[PDB]
Amino acid sequence: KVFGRCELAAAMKRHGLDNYRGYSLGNWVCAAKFESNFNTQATNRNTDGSTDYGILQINSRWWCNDGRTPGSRNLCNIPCSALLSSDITASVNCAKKIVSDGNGMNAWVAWRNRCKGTDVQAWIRGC
Repeated sequence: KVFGRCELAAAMKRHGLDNYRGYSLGNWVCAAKFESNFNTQATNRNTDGSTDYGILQINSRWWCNDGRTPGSRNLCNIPCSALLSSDITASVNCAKKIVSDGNGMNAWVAWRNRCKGTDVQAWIRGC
């Protein structure tokens, strides 16, 4: 599914992301916008053969097992395929582990380049 902005904001809030590990809800909405354009089925292949999966573009090099990425660590203990659901639970649970790993939201390239530094709460304005 393709979420609307406030629809996703409300779903992420229900799933506990607002202010999680210090990151306000707008950070997470901005991240999803620029990672997947709000599409839970988005996937993008990386140079190193790893792939990003789902609404938050979780990378199989470190976080999930897709059976085809060498150097797999599968730190979220989840098949990458499971992150392509219209229900955001599995992606949120992995996201919580990523942001706790000790480096903020910097793991998300789109967030680090295109959200970090901006007025992120604009992404939940009107919701």
